[PDB]
Amino acid sequence: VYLDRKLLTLEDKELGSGNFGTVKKGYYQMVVKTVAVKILPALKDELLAEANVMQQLDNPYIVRMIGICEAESWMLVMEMAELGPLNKYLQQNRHVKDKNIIELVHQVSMGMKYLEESNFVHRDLAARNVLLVTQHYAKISDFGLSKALRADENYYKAQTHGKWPVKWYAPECINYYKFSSKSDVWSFGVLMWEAFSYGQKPYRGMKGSEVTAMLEKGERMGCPAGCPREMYDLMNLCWTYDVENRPGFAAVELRLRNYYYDVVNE
Repeated sequence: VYLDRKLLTLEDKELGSGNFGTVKKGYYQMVVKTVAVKILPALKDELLAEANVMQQLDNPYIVRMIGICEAESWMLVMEMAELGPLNKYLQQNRHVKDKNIIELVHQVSMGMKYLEESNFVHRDLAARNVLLVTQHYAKISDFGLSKALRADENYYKAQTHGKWPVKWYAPECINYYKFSSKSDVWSFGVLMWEAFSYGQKPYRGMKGSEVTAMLEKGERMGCPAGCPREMYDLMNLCWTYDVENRPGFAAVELRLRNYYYDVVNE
């Protein structure tokens, strides 16, 4: 968990950015391991809570944390996903096949099912935060807003409105500041829409308040060009307004699993 600055080599190749600072490529002497390194009072605590979350997670479809390091700045060292964010990948690879997209989103649902079973809420589940190891292997990243649910609660209640990916959030998150695995299922439906639309932003041209209003009229994003009906149906089921009737990830993962090898068989 605590790592040696001596065994880390940072390259000059930036992989990400944000309010936190920067994400750079690097090498860690184990064989050496190629790593993505998140480099940074508020920030440090957020970084440490993130690391403390990833450390508890063990699944093939979640990005693994190598550990943390206090050098020049606080730094969080993760496994590298060489093909990078899913949205960018699909934007520059417009010919990826439909079967292939189904395979990737099914993988993310296997990861989220695990997260659900582990009682963690992700709270930033978007195509940008799905990283490709190869063309056929997706992992979930960015646990910076994520929460371990208390043993007696099925949701996390935020005290104030943070800096939030509002177009990926469910009505109970916007309205009640309440975040559950089911809230992540809503996010998942948007992420699926992004994937089948080859990395286009959702609710394009629209402010957060206009999205809220659209969602309130019972309106929903249209079906992406070339997107299978069964997958748009699943999207729409993820966008069930009422948290109580919206599926969980076990249900969502099974739907995808089944449809995926219907297709694989075709």
